[PDB]
Amino acid sequence: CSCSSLMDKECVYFCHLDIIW
Repeated sequence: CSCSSLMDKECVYFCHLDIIW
């Protein structure tokens, strides 16, 4: 879990945020 900005969208799914492909 570590993205540039936690508010991003797909970069946010990488931190375990229910990725919705």
